[PDB]
Amino acid sequence: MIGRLRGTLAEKQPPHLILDVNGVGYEVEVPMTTLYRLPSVGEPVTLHTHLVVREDAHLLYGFAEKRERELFRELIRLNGVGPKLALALMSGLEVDELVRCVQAQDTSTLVKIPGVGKKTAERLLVELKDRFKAWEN
Amino acid sequence: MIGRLRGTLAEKQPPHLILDVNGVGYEVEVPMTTLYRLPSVGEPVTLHTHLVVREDAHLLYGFAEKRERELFRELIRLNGVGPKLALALMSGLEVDELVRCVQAQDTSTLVKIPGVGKKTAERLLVELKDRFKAW
Amino acid sequence: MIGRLRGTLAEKQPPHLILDVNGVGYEVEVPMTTLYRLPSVGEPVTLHTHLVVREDAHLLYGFAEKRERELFRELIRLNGVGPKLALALMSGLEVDELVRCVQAQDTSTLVKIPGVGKKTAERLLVELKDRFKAW
Amino acid sequence: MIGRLRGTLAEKQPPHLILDVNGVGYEVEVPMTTLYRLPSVGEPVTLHTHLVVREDAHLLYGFAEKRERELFRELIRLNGVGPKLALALMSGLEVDELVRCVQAQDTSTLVKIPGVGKKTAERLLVELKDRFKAWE
Amino acid sequence: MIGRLRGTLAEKQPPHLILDVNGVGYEVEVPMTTLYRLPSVGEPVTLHTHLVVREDAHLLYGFAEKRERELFRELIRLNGVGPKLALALMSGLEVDELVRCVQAQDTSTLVKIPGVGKKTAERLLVELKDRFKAW
Amino acid sequence: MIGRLRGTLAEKQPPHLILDVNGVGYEVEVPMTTLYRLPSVGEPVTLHTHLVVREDAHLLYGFAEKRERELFRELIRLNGVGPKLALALMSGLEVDELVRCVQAQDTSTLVKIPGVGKKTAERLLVELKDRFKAW
Amino acid sequence: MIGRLRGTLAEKQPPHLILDVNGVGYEVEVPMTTLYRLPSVGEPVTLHTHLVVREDAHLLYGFAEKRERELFRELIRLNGVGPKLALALMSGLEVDELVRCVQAQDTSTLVKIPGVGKKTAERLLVELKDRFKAW
Amino acid sequence: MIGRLRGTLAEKQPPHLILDVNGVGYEVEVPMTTLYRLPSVGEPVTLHTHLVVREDAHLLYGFAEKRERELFRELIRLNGVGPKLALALMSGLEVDELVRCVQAQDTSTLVKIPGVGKKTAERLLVELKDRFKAW
DNA sequence: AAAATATAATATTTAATATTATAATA
DNA sequence: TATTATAATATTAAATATTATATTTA
DNA sequence: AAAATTAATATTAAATATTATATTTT
DNA sequence: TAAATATAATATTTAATATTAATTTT
Repeated sequence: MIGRLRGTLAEKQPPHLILDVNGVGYEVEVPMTTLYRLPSVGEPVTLHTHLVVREDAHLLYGFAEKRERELFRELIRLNGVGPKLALALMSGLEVDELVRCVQAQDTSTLVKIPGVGKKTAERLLVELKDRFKAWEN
Repeated sequence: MIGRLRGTLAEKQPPHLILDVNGVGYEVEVPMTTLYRLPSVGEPVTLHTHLVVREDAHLLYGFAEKRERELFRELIRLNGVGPKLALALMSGLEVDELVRCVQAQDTSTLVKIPGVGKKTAERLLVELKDRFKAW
Repeated sequence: MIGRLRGTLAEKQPPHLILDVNGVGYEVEVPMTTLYRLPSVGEPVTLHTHLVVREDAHLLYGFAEKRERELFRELIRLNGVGPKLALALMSGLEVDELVRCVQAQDTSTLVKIPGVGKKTAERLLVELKDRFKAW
Repeated sequence: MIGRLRGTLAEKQPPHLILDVNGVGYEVEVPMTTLYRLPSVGEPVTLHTHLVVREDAHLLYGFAEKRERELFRELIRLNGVGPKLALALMSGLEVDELVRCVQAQDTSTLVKIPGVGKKTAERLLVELKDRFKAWE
Repeated sequence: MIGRLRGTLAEKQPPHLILDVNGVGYEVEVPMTTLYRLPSVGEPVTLHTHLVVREDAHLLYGFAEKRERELFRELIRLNGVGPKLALALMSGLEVDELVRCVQAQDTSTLVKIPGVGKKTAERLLVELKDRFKAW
Repeated sequence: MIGRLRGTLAEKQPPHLILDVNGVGYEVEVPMTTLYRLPSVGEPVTLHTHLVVREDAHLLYGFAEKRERELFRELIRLNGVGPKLALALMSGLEVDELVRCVQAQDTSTLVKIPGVGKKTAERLLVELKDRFKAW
Repeated sequence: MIGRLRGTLAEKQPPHLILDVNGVGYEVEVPMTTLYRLPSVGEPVTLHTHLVVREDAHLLYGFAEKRERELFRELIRLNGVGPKLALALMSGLEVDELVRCVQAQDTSTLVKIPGVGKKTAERLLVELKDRFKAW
Repeated sequence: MIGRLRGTLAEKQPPHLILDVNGVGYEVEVPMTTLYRLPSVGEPVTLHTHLVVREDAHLLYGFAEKRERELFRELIRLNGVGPKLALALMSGLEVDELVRCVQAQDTSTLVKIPGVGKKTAERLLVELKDRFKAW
């Protein structure tokens, strides 16, 4: 439903944000890579958010680039990967690095990311090498 | 709940759009007929959207006309038709000739629509025999 | 969550509305009494809405006055009364007549309301006898 | 999803409010302490809200400070505590008073709060002893 | 699915029983009146059980007479009436006495039953009147 | 899970039965065609049952022939057909007659069945025209 | 629904059992204390089982004594205690020892049980000290 | 809950069975490897069943030997393998060949099984990588 | 190194049915 | 020139009982 | 004052096996 | 005017535990 938020940064409490959009402040969770690029509090920002709807909560996940949001959606669509595991994956390394690892089949880089083990790395490699990285994001 | 969005076209990635309504960009999925009518990116556009609410997602479906939204709601109220099938039906045919086809009991035209086979074709005909008027 | 909408009347298709609240058009269902007091299309309006959330839809119900919204909430809180039946009740009668009938324990007046029968009237009377005392 | 609302106080009937955020009036429930700090109707306000989503309702709970909102979230996160009980706790006591009660393991100060009994106070103490230790 | 159990009374722990139906001991909850008619532990006994199925429990409610089970089913099919309240009503009043009270609108007797207030008694009355038309 | 009950007919309350299978009495609902072929109470009888499981109830439906059970499962698997409509269809006419009617697209015979209208009859014909494929 | 099983011990691989009751082998999970008292395979045994029903599984938990089953039900009735934790508690300690620890508010004894942490220790103490009124 | 059924084979309609356990016939789905070992109709047979409980269905899956039932449980416990796929795998290859092929991480033999592709074969190989002990 | 413990923290749907290709085939 | 089975993809999803009120047929 | 019993009444919600990290031991 | 029969529209949580004011004996 919500695919982009364009407002002013109100509070900066990592990993979360408060993106003030004409009065309504949105609680948006961002990766550390996105955090490293945000301006100072009070400056305008534009995040490509992805809304995760549950039976007990609505959650927003903002990214500085559309490709990042697409990759996050494809990652959370996996059976064993959830929003926070995907966020850790995107924080540990870039999208280009992730696709290079997927097409190279190297679990050493993936296991280096906190929260990612050998089984998780194998599942990620399988489910992405199953024709998801044919075209670079 | 949401019946219309009046903002500016932020970006155009078919079949999806971002409609920047005062900062908040809404992801609306539109038929190809609607896409062939939208202005260039950065210009105002008004869409009559229908909000689909599930247990795990909130989806918006925009249309250039209100009658298209009404027809979409009628189509998705069917037990065998979902948002994707209704979108395919509305992209393949406009409202007028779709109504003509349903009133003419002509499954042939419905079959040519991608994603629409036969069984669903006569199911749609049966369920739309007496659902709407000549319009 | 949403307790009031303050925008401009965009489209008036009874019993539904579209309020262009800074671009976002909220589809609001209102009773006939509320419609009879609405301005023409394009003029500002203020509705005291009540949001009904289900597992497959979000619905908005607007009213001209806050007391009407409160009465609607208490009515739909009942085990046999839903948004449609409550809207019918508030269209047939205003707040004052409804409360006077509840205090007077009148049934024939409630039966005359379309969609309301003998059992519905009895259920309303028994469920509302204790209420409205505080006023 | 919603963590703050900066609008104009349109209506004020306790314990709820109506913040006119650019036309959309959000109905927000606030504790007594927050109500004793809001200006008169028609003046701008800023609440650090917490959106509670259930299977059949979306609810907003506003607070004048972010510390209050964080404490409310931690409280409702408890199994035996819901929004109403947390609001009663926060209305009866401030954040500092509740914190020092938790650290000192005081039940008399918690039972006086309406809606809070002996068993509820015991559960609150046992949970909040380990839920948070260092509070600024 | 289960409408009768014909076994031997293995345990008698009020208000619950254990019917050893060929090895499987079914745990059945019965009214006080039923307990007052059961034989001693180890003797054969037949109960007309009603199976209540929820998302997290399968419960059996046994009765000495079929009419008692029918009345329990009708009572629990109501809105605000449950197996606990229905069992309390059955223990407090016999089937004939309950029917007479329903016909005679004698709420005083119903209020005498523990766990029964005033509004719930009046409800029981009003729904039951047309739920059963004097058998 | 349960596809047959071989016990003794304990009670006969149409359209329901009680099969005393080694002590446990199963509540089984049967069509009129099956009802007419049952023996007297106390005599052994074998029913080919179909267990319907819901979020709040477990229901058994017994038939005198396996083909009847298969047809009932096929009918209730449909979109707008439930156990009640399927049982009405089974009671109204024989399995062979139902197959003949659906193969010949004879709606008039189906309309004569109580509780079966033109719209639902057309739905059944369209959904079962090719399902049987001559068994 | 099921409160006792009286059959024959068919298979015994800990911590689960197969209790052949007239052909139907019920797979029952038992604590180590019950395991140490079971007879050899093929001999009759009576277990006081507790049926746990979930949206996607039906589970049986058998015990050598009724009081053990009552304690298990009380333990799993807690908010933060599940069947696995309750079984670990009952295997690591007897009912008498567990109740004495609850009365004495002893956490050192409880933490010795594998899978039992401190926080769980004082939670169990707080809940059970008030749960046990008479015992 | 049900870990074994010991009755007489009443009806053999592959891939389904009706095992008459003291009157109650149980609908059991078994792999073809079980079909090639069952006795004639009317003869005693023991199956190590596994009960699959859904929101709207209770299902039984029988096997000739316990290790097959264990393997079926492990297979269906996966996040992308269901009872149908597990049954297809067990029918195509026996347990020992299946585990031998998993140890070798060979997909050529898994793809040959009807209903099994390459992606699913690789995923299930990763899932069943050598965690358990060799049979 | 090499494996063996607790413990905090995550993730949370298959089933069935149509539909459109694809390889081999009257 | 069409036919048939298989195979993968991508949807679509499940309610059910109860008042209340319409034409019709007497 | 001085302790106990009780009938409404407003809340509150039921979660279990799988990892991954840290610590510990041989 | 009294139903018959569809006919479609509509509404669809429980139970369990904790609190608290009123009453009764002490």
